[PDB]
Amino acid sequence: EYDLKRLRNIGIAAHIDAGKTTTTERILYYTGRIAVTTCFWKDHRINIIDTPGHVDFTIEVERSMRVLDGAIVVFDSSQGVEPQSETVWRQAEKYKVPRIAFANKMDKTGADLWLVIRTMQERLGARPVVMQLPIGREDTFSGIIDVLRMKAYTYGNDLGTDIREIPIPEEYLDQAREYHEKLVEVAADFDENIMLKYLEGEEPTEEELVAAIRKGTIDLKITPVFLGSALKNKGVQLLLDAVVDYLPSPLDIPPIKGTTPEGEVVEIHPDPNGPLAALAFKIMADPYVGRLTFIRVYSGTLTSGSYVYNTTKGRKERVARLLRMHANHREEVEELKAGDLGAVVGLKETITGDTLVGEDAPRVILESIEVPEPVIDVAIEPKTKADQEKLSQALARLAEEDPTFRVSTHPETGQTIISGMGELHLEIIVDRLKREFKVDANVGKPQVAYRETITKPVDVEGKFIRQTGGRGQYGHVKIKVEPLPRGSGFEFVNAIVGGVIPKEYIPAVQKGIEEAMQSGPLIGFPVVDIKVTLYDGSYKEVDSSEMAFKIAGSMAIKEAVQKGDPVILEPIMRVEVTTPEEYMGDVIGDLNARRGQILGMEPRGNAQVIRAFVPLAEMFGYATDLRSKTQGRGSFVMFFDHYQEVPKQVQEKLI
Ligand SMILES: Nc1nc2c(ncn2[C@@H]2O[C@H](COP(=O)(O)OP(=O)(O)O)[C@@H](O)[C@H]2O)c(=O)[nH]1
Ligand SMILES: [Mg+2]
Repeated sequence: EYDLKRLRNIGIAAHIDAGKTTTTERILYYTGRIAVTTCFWKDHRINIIDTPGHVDFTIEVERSMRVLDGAIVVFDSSQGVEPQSETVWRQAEKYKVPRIAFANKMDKTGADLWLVIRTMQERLGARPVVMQLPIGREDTFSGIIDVLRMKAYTYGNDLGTDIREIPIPEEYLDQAREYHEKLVEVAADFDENIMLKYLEGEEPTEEELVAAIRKGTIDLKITPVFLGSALKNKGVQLLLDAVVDYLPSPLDIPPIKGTTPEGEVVEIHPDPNGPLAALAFKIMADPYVGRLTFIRVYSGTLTSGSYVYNTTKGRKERVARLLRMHANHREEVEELKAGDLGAVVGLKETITGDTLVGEDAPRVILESIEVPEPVIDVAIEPKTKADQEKLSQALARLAEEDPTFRVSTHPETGQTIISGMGELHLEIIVDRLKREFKVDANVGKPQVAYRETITKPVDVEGKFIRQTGGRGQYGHVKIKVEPLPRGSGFEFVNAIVGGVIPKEYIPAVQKGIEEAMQSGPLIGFPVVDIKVTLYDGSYKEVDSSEMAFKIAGSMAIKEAVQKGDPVILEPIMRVEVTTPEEYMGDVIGDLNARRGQILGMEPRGNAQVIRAFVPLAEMFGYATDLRSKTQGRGSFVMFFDHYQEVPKQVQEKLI
């Protein structure tokens, strides 16, 4: 039943509209006749892993690529590797994932196989090796020639229900012999035994070839290529074969790496008997069973009805059931062994990124712990409260699956404000808002979340003394406000000596300080990184109140941040641009005019990779500035890094 060798853990990467969904639907179908979906082909368990909706989704991508072992990259035979198709490739390259390739849509007009092969060779530097030729051109496209084995299959309809092996037609007999030769010439690069047979012109054996091509695929040197039309059902069974021949099992890729509690790195082996280590990569809210938290298992066995320690978060979780999702049904299983993926039921306080271990087995983490700061805000004016009522429920329901964002109510516009770690993040949340959770609102343009703070210690005071509301009000506080090292946040001390301020009012003061740190004086963004010591004041015996000392506190914070040489803090993003070698300096220059700070350029593949420190505020609509400077071919990722005082002229320009 469970045999690692015969496990094939895959995802499908493709341009948008290239054919990922159709190809996936079609695979499921063919493996039918008897977040992570499971099926069987020729005694192999193929766990198709769902790869992000768009490639820019950078956090999900990284995580969904160490959850898979090998990938199928799908190109539109009409257009070639369309500049975003280069970008999905760079992904696989980046995460060192063994891959095959699939020239989809060989049935449409414009479908050129050779365009794909060439563009793969030239642009991506991929080393395609042709493993089949198409019999036919457009609508004429009817057959597919396996040049490894020198056979040919023909398709008697566009339904998937008539595949007959035929000899290669003599019209394609030259071309096939030609490409078989190329294949055997390649295979010999990875098998010495095949080298001494290619000399002799002694046709080596299918075992040898397949093994050789495979070794090459898995060690990231070659990229076999197959074609077909997933829509008109041709080539999807051979593509499925390909998965089982050339794509890696968990035994084939190097073991994932994990961090002990002492910052140390451990290599983590697929030994199904050894300790347990799982990584959770998606949470979903299934109707018939509640919340499913999908995991991938690296070592040991995860047994249904058992307890696992969540090393990311400190608690234990109850593994109630274990599931496998199939195309058309679910399946309860007793265990998921090392090399496998499923869903688990139970697990109240487990979220994605988190690491599940064997309870009394070594505590290791598998990702980074730090939380991306909420660096981009968006305002939404809800409809007529009839939407707010289902908005608010949804937004708080959004945070049952996602803790990487914050919800606030703006101190002085009334609006509801979402905060995230980038724009796309928010763009997809709004997507889930007006559709999935059905909500409507006047959405605002995304903006950078700045922060204020003071650069020098001050010693101010606050007085509120009025005859409002019928009675007499009075509250007097004196504070010392001093700057706190970056990222330290807030600190309050009470140092009031002896009823100088009546104990009842100290809370009211604090509230006042708190409610007024929410709007700095430079641009009305939250004050941060300061220490507030309440050290004096006065009351008037009947006139004082809570309202009074609230405002007094508030009025002294507004003073302390005006006198303290206030400065604005901006978020500084860590940027990695992937560009073809040619645009290097023409791209570096553009980063350098964004107040960037180049940290060094090493090459990845044939492309090059620049590292920088560009501030978030010099980045809005960056992707269209890359596609203008890289002939469409470049791309970039972006992560928070640190807040930095704005430079003099940017302070002035932001006021
Ligand atoms: N002509 C043709 N069209 C295809 C083929 N495969 C997919 N499509 C088209 O692609 C569209 C859906 O694309 P999809 O599979 O979702 O690609 P994705 O955007 O990468 O997920 C459908 O409208 C299909 O008409 C094919 O083999 N031939
Ligand atoms: Mg799709």
